[PDB]
Amino acid sequence: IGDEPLENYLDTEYFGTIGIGTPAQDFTVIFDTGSSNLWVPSVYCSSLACSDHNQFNPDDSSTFEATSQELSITYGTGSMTGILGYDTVQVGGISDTNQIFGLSETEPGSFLYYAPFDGILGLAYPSISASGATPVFDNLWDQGLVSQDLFSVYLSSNDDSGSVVLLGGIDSSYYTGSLNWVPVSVEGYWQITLDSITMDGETIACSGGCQAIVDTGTSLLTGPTSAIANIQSDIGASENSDGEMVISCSSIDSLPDIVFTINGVQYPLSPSAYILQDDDSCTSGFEGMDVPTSSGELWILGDVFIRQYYTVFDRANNKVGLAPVA
Repeated sequence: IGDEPLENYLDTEYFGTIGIGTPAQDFTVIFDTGSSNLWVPSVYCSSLACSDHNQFNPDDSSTFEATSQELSITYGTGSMTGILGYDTVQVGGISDTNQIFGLSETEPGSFLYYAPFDGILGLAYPSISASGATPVFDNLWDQGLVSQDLFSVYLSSNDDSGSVVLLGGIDSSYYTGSLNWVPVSVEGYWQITLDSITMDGETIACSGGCQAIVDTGTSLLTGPTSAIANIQSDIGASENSDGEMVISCSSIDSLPDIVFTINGVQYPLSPSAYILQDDDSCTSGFEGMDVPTSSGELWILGDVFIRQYYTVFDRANNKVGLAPVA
């Protein structure tokens, strides 16, 4: 059972420390269940985002094995160009050997520059892995470094400590009730079939069923522009002087619960969960973002949601187990 602590940064981003090479060079990376590749900056990249963070140095690693493969990835936030190579990665107490990861050469963009993390570590299916690059967890399994072919995730709240990624294991102390399993509709992302999104009994979106993915790499609960407008209007969201979705803080106590129905079970969201705030202003936890797929306009169960529900990713039964957090 592997244990990997995640640092909660402003309830918006969750990263952790991994080590690469011999000796081990440290990097903070985001554990993305919406990605499948692992990559960190390197001394070959001269971009501003790279000079801005830790750069991996091949020359100072004795267990490093170079490759002749180009790598490229485009995220909803930024892009990256690199090269591939083998070395030992250390994730949550485990020595992930012969692991193939990427070395940036170009991390263009403003976003990667202000980000606090050096890189990203994908936990999704190898299907969506650029360059056919064997993802980390898949490599941990193949080499029998984890007892079970699954892992669970727990995210803290209110900038707290405790966020953890359990590799090859489940831990009852994080949840209450019984885990309700949900089958994965399409293997690539951790995609699932939503049945509806209601509020006060009336269906306010995804009426008739729709697709969604459980993404830890996204802060807000995302959905098609169209549908989110309605939702926003229902909770009281408004476009202010700074292009943001704000709502009268005090309205929280008033506002009702928005319910998500997954696989026939009801998983509600408290006005305290789908509404982010500080001791100043309260922002809407929702964000409209069209994500075209062969199936349709995709929904994204981001951090807003995952904070309320301990989540298990079962690569053996290809399911997603959920249960209200502890």
